[PDB]
Amino acid sequence: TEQPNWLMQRAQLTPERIALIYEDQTVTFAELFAASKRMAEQLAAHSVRKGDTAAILLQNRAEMVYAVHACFLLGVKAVLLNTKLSTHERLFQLEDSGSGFLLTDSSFEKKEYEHIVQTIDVDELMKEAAEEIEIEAYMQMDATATLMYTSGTTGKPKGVQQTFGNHYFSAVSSALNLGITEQDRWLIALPLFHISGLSALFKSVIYGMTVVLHQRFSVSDVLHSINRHEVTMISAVQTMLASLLEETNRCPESIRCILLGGGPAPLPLLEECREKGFPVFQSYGMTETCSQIVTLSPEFSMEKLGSAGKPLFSCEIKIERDGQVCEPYEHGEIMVKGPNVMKSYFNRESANEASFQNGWLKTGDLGYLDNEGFLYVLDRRSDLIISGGENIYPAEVESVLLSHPAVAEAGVSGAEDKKWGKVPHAYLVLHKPVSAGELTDYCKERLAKYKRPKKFFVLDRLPRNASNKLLRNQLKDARKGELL
Amino acid sequence: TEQPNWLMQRAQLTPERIALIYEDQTVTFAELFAASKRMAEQLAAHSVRKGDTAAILLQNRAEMVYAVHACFLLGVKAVLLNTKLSTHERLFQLEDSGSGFLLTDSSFEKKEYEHIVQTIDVDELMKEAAEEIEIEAYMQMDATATLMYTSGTTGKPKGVQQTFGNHYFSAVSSALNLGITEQDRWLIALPLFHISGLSALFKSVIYGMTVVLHQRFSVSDVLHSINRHEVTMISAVQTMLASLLEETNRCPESIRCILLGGGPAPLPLLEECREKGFPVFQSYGMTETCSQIVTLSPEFSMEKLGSAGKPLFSCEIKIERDGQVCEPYEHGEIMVKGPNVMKSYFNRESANEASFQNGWLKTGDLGYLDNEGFLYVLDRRSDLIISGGENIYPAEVESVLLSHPAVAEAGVSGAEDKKWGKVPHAYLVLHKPVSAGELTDYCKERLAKYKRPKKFFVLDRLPRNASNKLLRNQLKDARKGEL
Ligand SMILES: CC(C)(COP(=O)(O)OP(=O)(O)OC[C@H]1O[C@@H](n2cnc3c(N)ncnc32)[C@H](O)[C@@H]1OP(=O)(O)O)[C@@H](O)C(=O)NCCC(=O)NCCNC(=O)CCC(=O)c1ccccc1C(=O)O
Ligand SMILES: CC(C)(COP(=O)(O)OP(=O)(O)OC[C@H]1O[C@@H](n2cnc3c(N)ncnc32)[C@H](O)[C@@H]1OP(=O)(O)O)[C@@H](O)C(=O)NCCC(=O)NCCNC(=O)CCC(=O)c1ccccc1C(=O)O
Ligand SMILES: Nc1ncnc2c1ncn2[C@@H]1O[C@H](COP(=O)(O)O)[C@@H](O)[C@H]1O
Ligand SMILES: Nc1ncnc2c1ncn2[C@@H]1O[C@H](COP(=O)(O)O)[C@@H](O)[C@H]1O
Ligand SMILES: [Ca+2]
Ligand SMILES: [Ca+2]
Ligand SMILES: [Mg+2]
Ligand SMILES: [Mg+2]
Ligand SMILES: [Mg+2]
Ligand SMILES: [Mg+2]
Ligand SMILES: [Mg+2]
Ligand SMILES: [Mg+2]
Ligand SMILES: [Mg+2]
Ligand SMILES: [Mg+2]
Ligand SMILES: [Mg+2]
Ligand SMILES: [Mg+2]
Ligand SMILES: [Mg+2]
Ligand SMILES: [Mg+2]
Ligand code: NA
Ligand code: NA
Ligand code: NA
Ligand code: NA
Ligand code: NA
Ligand code: NA
Ligand code: NA
Ligand code: NA
Ligand code: NA
Ligand code: NA
Ligand code: NA
Ligand code: NA
Ligand code: NA
Repeated sequence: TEQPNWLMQRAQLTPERIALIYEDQTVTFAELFAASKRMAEQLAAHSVRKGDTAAILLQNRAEMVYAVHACFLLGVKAVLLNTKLSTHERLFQLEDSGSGFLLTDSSFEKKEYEHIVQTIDVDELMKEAAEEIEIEAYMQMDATATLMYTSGTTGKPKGVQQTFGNHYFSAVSSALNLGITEQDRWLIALPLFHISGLSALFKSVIYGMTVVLHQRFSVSDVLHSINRHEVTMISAVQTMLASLLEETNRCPESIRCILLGGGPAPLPLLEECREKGFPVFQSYGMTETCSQIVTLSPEFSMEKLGSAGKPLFSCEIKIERDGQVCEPYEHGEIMVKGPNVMKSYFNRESANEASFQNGWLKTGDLGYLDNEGFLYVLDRRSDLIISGGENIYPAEVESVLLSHPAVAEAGVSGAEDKKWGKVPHAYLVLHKPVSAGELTDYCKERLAKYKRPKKFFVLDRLPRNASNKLLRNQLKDARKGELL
Repeated sequence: TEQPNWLMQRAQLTPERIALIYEDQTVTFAELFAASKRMAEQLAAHSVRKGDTAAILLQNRAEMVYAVHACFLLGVKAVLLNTKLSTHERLFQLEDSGSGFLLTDSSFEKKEYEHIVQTIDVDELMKEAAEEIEIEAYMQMDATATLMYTSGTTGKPKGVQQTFGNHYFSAVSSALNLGITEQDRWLIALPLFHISGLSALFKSVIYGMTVVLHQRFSVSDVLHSINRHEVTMISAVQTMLASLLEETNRCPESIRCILLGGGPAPLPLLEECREKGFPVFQSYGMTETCSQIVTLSPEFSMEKLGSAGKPLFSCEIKIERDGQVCEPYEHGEIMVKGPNVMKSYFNRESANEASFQNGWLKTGDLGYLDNEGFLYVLDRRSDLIISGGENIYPAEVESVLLSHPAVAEAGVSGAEDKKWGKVPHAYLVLHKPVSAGELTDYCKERLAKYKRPKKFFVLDRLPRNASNKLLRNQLKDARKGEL
């Protein structure tokens, strides 16, 4: 039911191995444990207690890694907050999560949250003297470690409860797939508040593996960093891979694995990677599976071009239509099972009842398996738009648009975008005139920037079925004029 | 609480990868699943059912690997029987384990067991037709998978219940320690009825890693096999490692890990290996921990010469004397904890209550930790003698000798042996005269060969304490040889 705290044990086993490279900082596992314990002590001095919930609002930096591990050492659930969210969106997640604290810095406006949580500046925190404490030396496998918000298919996002067990089994299953060696170093230049970034921190302490952390994604900085630090592994979404290939015709020699996730990739991009020797491992995974659950090796990437691969060891996938398992090549809903699959959504009784069926999690994605068991994900959802690896839920954007007094009806669907894959376009029935710039300013207060419509259209009515349900995939074809 | 059956999932993921190389013949993971399922179907025809217990009595053969997996596919607990045991010793284990079946072959005299269990000849079995069955597609993590007998400190061995989860976590913790890559291949020339050998079969399906299987250990054959099959990992006890160093000064280029376990190694052997480039990983582990739980990397093998190393990831160790915490360098009993530690001894209420203390397992070994947490095991037990990696329990050998009519008292202690490490010597007080030859003939029927006393001594009395309990460490003084 319990394991020794991974950072504590890692520091005991290999104290001088490098845990973290960030800018001009190198942090050993010993140093990482010491800094996380110290930050835990300082958090306890600000009244944080075992069983509490603390939200983290930070850009990628060493202090963010300290904060996550400090929470674990205190027995505190960590809520990772997307830094691009508006105040409005963050407030809901702070309240819904039951957070009592917000750990952030001066680059965010802490005063807007003071009425709901105690705000703590991590940089001021680390300057304070505090009494030493006895850390939580064990992680309970079934305890919720981290909460991440996703799947706002009805308008409001859901908090995914990711257990210590989930994170352990994710890391172990990935190691069994990719192999692990002492020379491996993993470069993370995508947000630590996504499980794409955060999972590398757990791989780091479980494997004893250096993570090279970047705050932002810059292709040239990433190429220099790979060279300087002999990076062997890197995670990416397809926009990042596309940017890498636009910069260089050759993959750095030390790279043995580019873990590609977070949405569909254009097939010409994957073919170019294979042609030019980029070792791309396409994968299928989500917040709810604590990162990858199906992954595709480069050796099959052209024979199975279009496939996400096979389930990781200990994990399972099946395709069902209305409760009937599908034959090979028959389309249906992707359902997943494994020790990396989340406990449940936080305080979403109805969603949990709907989403789980006899141990299996319904993903909401459509796909099929071929005759060898390889998964093919079909880009068919209209309740989800993926832009640069960021999920956008039409229901959330539509809810904001509908709240405007001039808007009578609202539909949002994804338009093709060469750089981002898909971007949201808005389709509106108006009571009164309103400009695109007016609505954009209105969305700016309520939506992260990547969620705001890139184009607006005005219609007399929206396409709906006999039950009055919006048919989002039919919005692009309706009679409309562009709204200026 | 459950995982897909490891062999079934591995065959789904990498069907054409080589699972097993035996007599230089190859079995893919697809072929291994097919053969294990076929054997499971044939066992079901013989009325083996989910929840039964089946004992396995086989030398290292491909069919033994099939039998273990077939048991899992049927939901049947597998009791691994030591093939060197006398019929007498095996009958105790068949009855104590609750086995309903014995899977063996014609190299053993199955007729001796048919009054306790239904005996099945694996070779005759594989020739039979059988209906298809629905296999157990899942392994329950806390269900007992295998039983192995050990720790006969009271005079009879105890069956260690090893769960599927125990074996999974052993394999995962070892991979995190050693690293894993697609090119790894592991050679097993150790008995599969010990966890030293058997654990490689679970590593094989969890990692997708070939096991090169030898029925016996001969240094020449092992060296040729390593080079023929590009073996990168090998398991050894110190007698095997010493034999290797006698036949070659150069470690084969492909070997990256020699996992050494099963008892103390002579320090000059460890020094010579590192001097000559043999990548020896000393380890401390036992049946009760489903193989290694502490291991020492070659980078520390000189600075920490004499150490067993540090605990594997997820595992813990502490040193306690009389229930009190021991500071670094203070001697005490080694206690271990982790997800690879056994469920319990089977039907040994008193031993389980004594051996487990607040989630920790008492090992019966003495040791200390240095100031960096490295474990030093102190060779001080007199209730256990290790001969070529085989555990021998003085209490068991003494019980056999005591049962002889001419023997009034018996004490057994370990004598130094250049080849085996320690061998048992017997110290006797006799009612009537009896020769060493007569006593050896009597022991042949009741003890595996390596347990039989290599020398016999006669005494008027044995060293005892106030409570009249034998003091085995004092036996060596003093006596005359019995011929
Ligand atoms: C793609 C990223 C890196 C782009 O950010 P960046 O700012 O560097 O882009 P630039 O080219 O420099 O231009 C900046 C302009 O572009 C706007 N912008 C930035 N991001 C977006 C966006 N997503 N959509 C639309 N616009 C965007 C900026 O506002 C700016 O605009 P201007 O002011 O100039 O007009 C960055 O977006 C990024 O990091 N994306 C990745 C997020 C992510 O990690 N998603 C994965 C989430 N899914 C999971 O975590 C589960 C699956 C998973 O675990 C995984 C995923 C990937 C890889 C591995 C795994 C795994 O299983 O381990
Ligand atoms: C040492 C071995 C290989 C010697 O056997 P072998 O038959 O090859 O010896 P020879 O010299 O060739 O034979 C001549 C005669 O020698 C007699 N004999 C054989 N063995 C012994 C013995 N142990 N003691 C005394 N005499 C012996 C025979 O009578 C033979 O006569 P013939 O009949 O041939 O004419 C062999 O004994 C061996 O394989 N030993 C190892 C057994 C073992 O696996 N022990 C480990 C048990 N412990 C564990 O499993 C837990 C720890 C663990 O898991 C581990 C252990 C080691 C490595 C790794 C791990 C791990 O953690 O994964
Ligand atoms: N290889 C892939 N192909 C297509 N879609 C993907 C792939 N990997 C992930 N996705 C999508 O990304 C989503 C992840 O959402 P989340 O992790 O909840 O932010 C999944 O539910 C899929 O819809
Ligand atoms: N590195 C080591 N040094 C000393 N003794 C060991 C070592 N590894 C294993 N052992 C012994 O082997 C025993 C395990 O035997 P078993 O119960 O048959 O697995 C332990 O209790 C120890 O006495
Ligand atoms: Ca599963
Ligand atoms: Ca094992
Ligand atoms: Mg995420
Ligand atoms: Mg950029
Ligand atoms: Mg309105
Ligand atoms: Mg109105
Ligand atoms: Mg073959
Ligand atoms: Mg089971
Ligand atoms: Mg013992
Ligand atoms: Mg031999
Ligand atoms: Mg355990
Ligand atoms: Mg158990
Ligand atoms: Mg009881
Ligand atoms: Mg007698
Ligand atoms: Na530092
Ligand atoms: Na606490
Ligand atoms: Na270079
Ligand atoms: Na078909
Ligand atoms: Na199809
Ligand atoms: Na669904
Ligand atoms: Na797209
Ligand atoms: Na119109
Ligand atoms: Na045989
Ligand atoms: Na199956
Ligand atoms: Na009992
Ligand atoms: Na007890
Ligand atoms: Na006695």
